[PDB]
Amino acid sequence: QLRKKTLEALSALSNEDILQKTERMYKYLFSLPEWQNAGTIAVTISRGLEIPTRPVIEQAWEEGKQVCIPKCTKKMQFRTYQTDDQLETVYAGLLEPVKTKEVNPSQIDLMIVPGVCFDVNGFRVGFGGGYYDRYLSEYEGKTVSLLLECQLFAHVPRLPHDIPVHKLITEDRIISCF
Amino acid sequence: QLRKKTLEALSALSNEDILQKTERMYKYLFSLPEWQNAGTIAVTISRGLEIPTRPVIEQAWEEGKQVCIPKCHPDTKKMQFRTYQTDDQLETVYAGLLEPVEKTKEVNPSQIDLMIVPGVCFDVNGFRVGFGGGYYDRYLSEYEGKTVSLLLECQLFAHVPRLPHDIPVHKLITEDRIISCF
Amino acid sequence: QLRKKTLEALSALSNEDILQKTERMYKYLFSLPEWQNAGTIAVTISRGLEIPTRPVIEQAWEEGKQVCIPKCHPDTKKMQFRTYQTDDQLETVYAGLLEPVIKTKEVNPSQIDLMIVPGVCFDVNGFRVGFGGGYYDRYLSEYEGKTVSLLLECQLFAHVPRLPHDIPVHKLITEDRIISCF
Repeated sequence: QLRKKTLEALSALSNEDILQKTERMYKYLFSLPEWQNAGTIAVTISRGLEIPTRPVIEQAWEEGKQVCIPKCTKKMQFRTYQTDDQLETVYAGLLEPVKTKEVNPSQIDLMIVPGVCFDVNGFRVGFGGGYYDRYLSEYEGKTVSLLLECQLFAHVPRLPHDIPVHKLITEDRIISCF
Repeated sequence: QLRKKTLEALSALSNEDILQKTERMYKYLFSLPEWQNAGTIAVTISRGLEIPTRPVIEQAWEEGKQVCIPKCHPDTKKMQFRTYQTDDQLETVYAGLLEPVEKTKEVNPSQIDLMIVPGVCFDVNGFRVGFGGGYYDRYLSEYEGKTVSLLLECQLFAHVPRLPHDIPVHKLITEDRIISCF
Repeated sequence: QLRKKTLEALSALSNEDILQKTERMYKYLFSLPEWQNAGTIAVTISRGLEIPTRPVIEQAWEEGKQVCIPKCHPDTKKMQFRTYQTDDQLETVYAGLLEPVIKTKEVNPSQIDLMIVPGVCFDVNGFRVGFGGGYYDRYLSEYEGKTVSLLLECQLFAHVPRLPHDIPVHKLITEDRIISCF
């Protein structure tokens, strides 16, 4: 029940805490070569207790690189997301991001992967969807996951199809693996 | 199998978790009569993910207790504890920048009240998975005094390989429970 | 002596920074003739604030090179390098949760091609400040092979308190440059 133990951990954190912990997280993210040399980064739109991603998309758009959000039938496809002066509105769950652009995996250079629970070896507890569990076996680029330390555990229920994320960045440090 | 699990477990912990848990761990150890009364202590210089033993040494000298660390023989499985004179360079030592130097007149097992025993894995029965070379396996068999082990809950297991002529540690101190297997 | 400074300067370095610096040191090392041409390499298992050696052992093996680590004796300045076979638990060893299993297969000096010499304080002349044992100051005196020592700039000093006795290493190598000693 790692899903339960985390919901509690994340729930205990105050808006100030999360906002203060994620700052140092983005710091690490952006300080990686994988972020600097990335011309196209893939990412989801944060929600609830999911790590906030707005500062990521905004940063990317500020450095000219292109960003594509997911649009997930256990099949998931990524499509470019042109800069809009209403990203805030979108994160407020008051607008949809709006195609012929079926952006192939090979064209994206960095994959920011979402998750609920993580392992020290890159394994994760999905949201129940099952998309990021299969899209990774189709992907072969650089993958990373931003998460709080209260989301990181010793071991996570593995599956004969589970593919680990390459890097794990937290508010305290950063971790490598496969 | 177990050694590896304890690696992932100890790695998964944040620096805050560790700092926290080990803090209550030390309080427990310092609240015990065997420690309160111990006038000379045996302990090792921790490293890596091993439970940090710096505060155990500092607290000792702070209470005017003797402190002796282990001097292992890479020769055989023979080990011997030597008195360790209070050192202002303890910090420098626990950082790998200084090897702790009265190497004369060895400290006999009898002259050692308490003895913090380090280990990688432990079962609730006081049995443990050493670092290898089983230096303690034979030392403990010739030691009669009190023996307590500091460790985190993720180092504890239902059971570990116990091959005859293995002696369990009398006390286990973790982040939660305080096992006293006799 | 002034190794206190090295302690402060080292422990002050951005944790994430040491990783980046050690990298450049590694690249400098691996593209070296004295390295690519060495069959057997002497190195040590690093710890604490010392320079991380894992990448060096891991790389030595990946290029099918022999690797030997020390197993120096106590109360004496006797150090003898012994072969260390590819260890899939290498990470467990660096975590301090498993002593490196090596058994005794002595490797004489003339059998060592390249030797990574550990140190806390260095000077541009290849002179170093050991950890205290004085094993290297005694081993290097009778080693006629190549010697290289990796280190962060905050370890290198314009000059290190020497004494009329043991020799300095042949080549220094930091995160900024490589220094050949006369």
